[PDB]
Amino acid sequence: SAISCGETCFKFKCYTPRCSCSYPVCK
Repeated sequence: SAISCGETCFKFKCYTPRCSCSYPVCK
């Protein structure tokens, strides 16, 4: 994953290249 990850992700917070918000995880 990119820099805009390294955390949890509820709904659709992550939308950065190679940082998908796969509720509830950013990957």
